[PDB]
Amino acid sequence: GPGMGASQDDYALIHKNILHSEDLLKYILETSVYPREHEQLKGLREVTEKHEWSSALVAADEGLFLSMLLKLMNAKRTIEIGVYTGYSLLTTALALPEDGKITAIDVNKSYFEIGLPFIQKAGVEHKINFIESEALPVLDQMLQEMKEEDLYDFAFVDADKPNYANYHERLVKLVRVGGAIVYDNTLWYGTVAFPEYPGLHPEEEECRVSFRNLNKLLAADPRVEISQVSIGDGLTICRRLY
Amino acid sequence: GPGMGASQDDYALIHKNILHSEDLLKYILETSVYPREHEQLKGLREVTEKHEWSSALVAADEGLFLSMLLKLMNAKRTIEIGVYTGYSLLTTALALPEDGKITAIDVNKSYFEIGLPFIQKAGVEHKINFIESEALPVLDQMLQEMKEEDLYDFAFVDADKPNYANYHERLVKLVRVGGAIVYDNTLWYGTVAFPEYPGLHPEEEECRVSFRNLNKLLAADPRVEISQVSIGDGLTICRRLY
Ligand SMILES: Nc1ncnc2c1ncn2[C@@H]1O[C@H](CSCC[C@H](N)C(=O)O)[C@@H](O)[C@H]1O
Ligand SMILES: Nc1ncnc2c1ncn2[C@@H]1O[C@H](CSCC[C@H](N)C(=O)O)[C@@H](O)[C@H]1O
Ligand SMILES: [Mg+2]
Ligand SMILES: [Mg+2]
Repeated sequence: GPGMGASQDDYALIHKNILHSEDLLKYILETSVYPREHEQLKGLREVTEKHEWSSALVAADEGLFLSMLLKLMNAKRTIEIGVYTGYSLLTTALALPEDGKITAIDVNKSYFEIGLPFIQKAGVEHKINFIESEALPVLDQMLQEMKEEDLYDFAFVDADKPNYANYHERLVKLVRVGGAIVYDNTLWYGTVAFPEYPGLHPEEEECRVSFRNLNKLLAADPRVEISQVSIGDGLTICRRLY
Repeated sequence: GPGMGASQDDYALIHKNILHSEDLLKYILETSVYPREHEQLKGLREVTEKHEWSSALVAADEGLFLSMLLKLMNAKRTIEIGVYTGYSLLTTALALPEDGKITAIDVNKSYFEIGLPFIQKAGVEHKINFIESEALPVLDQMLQEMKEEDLYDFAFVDADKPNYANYHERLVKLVRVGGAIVYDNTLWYGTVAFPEYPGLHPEEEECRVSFRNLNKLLAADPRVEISQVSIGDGLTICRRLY
């Protein structure tokens, strides 16, 4: 629509961190992440750092954490909403068993094709079913076709932030009981801690209010148990109770 | 020497945090933690906040995360090293199924008896086997007696920080394959990011050096896969590979 530009350069928050020490974040990456990062994940991350929407790339220390959660809960079938160049997708495919299956949804296939060569070299492309679409229609169609035996073990939500609450209503019905839903960026550069935050691009302000709404909603939702973790840009782990 | 003894008043790092601001940490606790905190946990926390070593009390948001970790991996047998007043121990007991069993080890039972009224009121004292002892002799005796049927699903290490590497050699054999070992305070107030750090208490400087060595050791240990998480004072999750 007509109006102002919504490029990455038009944002204000991209360089802000939720950790107060830039030396600490680099320590975590250099000490505990990069030595454990897959060769193809390193290649995908380095090309993505050059991309015009590099700020959306999931943090590498969060990637190792998502892989740990997948292995500890022995997830076999997952769904990812918001693929971009596919770092968390490749992280998920490497963590799942050899017969693991992933449904990856993103409106932009061109982003996915940048990281697909690294996904192929890692030899886990067969686990991924990419759907070039808006997520909400795909989710709604799934609820009409999904049976209880094929419910997802794990869901990673990382697409358009203001739509998280809408995705939530479908995903607690598409994720198995005891499964996990992980919402990315639920701390939104730390701006969620304030009733008002000046200097924001209108889209960043929308997610500040939408995440402040979502965090209250998730803390009051009886269908799930939650855990908000201050890793990366913040994330909220949801475990379905019924 | 003789006197009033050791106080956390003599430590330099008690008022530090890894997050960007105190407001961000306060937002997480009030939005995402306190409405999800068991009443007996809040009672245990509020008494412990007035104790003379309240700086060692595990963070409340980290507690909910350990609970989520125990539930997603369906842990049944766990072991805790360092109980203090028992906030993480209570968080563990409430997360495990009704037939869950915990081996809790601490040198000080007087700290544990501060929290045992809350554990009993929660109705989960039957899951706990407290052992007042130094942890290393107990673990060593476990390795001569334990069989494969008694291996632990989960281990939480939160005791004397310089002994973590020694605990690691025992716990990679006491935790089952695919089980989790979680080491607390592996970021040590952010001091691990620096090769030198001024004005630390000798014990505080002792743990900065030991944690910089342990973080390098865990990242190179081929027996486990790791994930360092910037929650609370930083923790490292280790999943046993073989
Ligand atoms: N309505 C929508 N439905 C599905 N995907 C959407 C969407 N709106 C935006 N997206 C996609 O969601 C992505 C968010 S960036 C996600 C980053 C990725 N998960 C990683 O690990 O790095 C963008 O690529 C964008 O194309
Ligand atoms: N060598 C040792 N062996 C076993 N426990 C020890 C120990 N040295 C110290 N400890 C215990 O480890 C505890 C560390 S404080 C632990 C905090 C607690 N886990 C929580 O959830 O808040 C102290 O209470 C101390 O009594
Ligand atoms: Mg994200
Ligand atoms: Mg601790």
